[PDB]
Amino acid sequence: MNFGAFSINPAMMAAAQAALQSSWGMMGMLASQQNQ
Amino acid sequence: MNFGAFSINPAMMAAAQAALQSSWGMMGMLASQQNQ
Amino acid sequence: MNFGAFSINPAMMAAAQAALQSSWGMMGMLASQQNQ
Amino acid sequence: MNFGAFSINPAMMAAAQAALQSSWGMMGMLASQQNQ
Amino acid sequence: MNFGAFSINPAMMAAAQAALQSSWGMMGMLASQQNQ
Amino acid sequence: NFGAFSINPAMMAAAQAALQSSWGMMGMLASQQNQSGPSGN
Amino acid sequence: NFGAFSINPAMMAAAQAALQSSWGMMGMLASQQNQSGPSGN
Amino acid sequence: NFGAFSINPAMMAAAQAALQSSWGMMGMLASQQNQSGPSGN
Amino acid sequence: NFGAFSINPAMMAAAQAALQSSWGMMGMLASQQNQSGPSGN
Amino acid sequence: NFGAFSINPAMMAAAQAALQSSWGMMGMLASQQNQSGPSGN
Repeated sequence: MNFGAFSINPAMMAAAQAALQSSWGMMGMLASQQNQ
Repeated sequence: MNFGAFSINPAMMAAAQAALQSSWGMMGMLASQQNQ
Repeated sequence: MNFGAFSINPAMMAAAQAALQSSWGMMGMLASQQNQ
Repeated sequence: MNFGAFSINPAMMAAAQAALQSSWGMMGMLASQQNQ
Repeated sequence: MNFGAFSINPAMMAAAQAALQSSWGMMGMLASQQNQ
Repeated sequence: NFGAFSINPAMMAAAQAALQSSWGMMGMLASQQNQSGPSGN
Repeated sequence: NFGAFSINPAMMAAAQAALQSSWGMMGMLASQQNQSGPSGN
Repeated sequence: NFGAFSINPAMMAAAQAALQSSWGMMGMLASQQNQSGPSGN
Repeated sequence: NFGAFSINPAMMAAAQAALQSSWGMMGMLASQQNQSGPSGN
Repeated sequence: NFGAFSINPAMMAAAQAALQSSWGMMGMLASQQNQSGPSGN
């Protein structure tokens, strides 16, 4: 009856002369409850 | 009956001569409740 | 019957000669309740 | 019957010779209640 | 029957020789209640 | 350097009726925000 | 350098009726955000 | 350098009726975000 | 350099009825994000 | 350099009825993200 945790946690890091770029296409949940 | 936590937590970091750029396309939840 | 927490928490950081730019396309929730 | 928290909390930081610019396309909730 | 909190809290910071500029495209809620 | 769009909503009520229809956050936008990185200490 | 779109929603109620229909976050957008990296210490 | 799309939702209620229909996060977008890497210490 | 699409949802209620129908995160997008690597220390 | 698609959902309720139907994360996307490697120390 209870779902729980829905976590999307995107995080980026880089260091020490590194290079870092990105682009997200699509991201998301899609969730549902039934009871009868 | 209770959903829970819906968390999107995007975070960016970089250091020490790094480079960092980004662009998000689409992001979001899509959620629903039924009871009968 | 109770949803819970709907959290979008985007945050940006960078340090120490870093570079940081971004642009978001689309962001948002899309949520719903039914009971019958 | 009760939704909960609808939080968008965008925040920006950078330090120590960093550079930081951004532009948001679209942002927002889209939410709904039904009971019958 | 009760919604809850609808929070958009955009905040900007930067320090220590940093640079910081931005421009928002669109921002806002879009929310609704039904009961029958 | 954009295009075009057209919006004609038809909303009518009737006997013992009500419709609410809050809507609309729409258009097009363009962004010029390039930059160049800083230099050494 | 975009295209085109068309939106005609038909919403009608009737006897003992109500419709709410909150909608709309729509269009097109374009991004120029290139950069060049920093240099040494 | 995009295309085209068309959206005509038909929503009608009736006796002792309600429909809610929250919807819409839609369009097209384009991205220019190239860069060049930094140099030595 | 895209194509095309068409969306016509038909949603109708009736006696003692309700439909909710939250939907829509849709379109097309394109990405230019190439780069060149950094150099030595 | 894409194609095409068409989406017509038919959703109707009836007496003592409800349908919810949350849906939609759809389209096409293209990626330009090549790079060149760094050099020596």
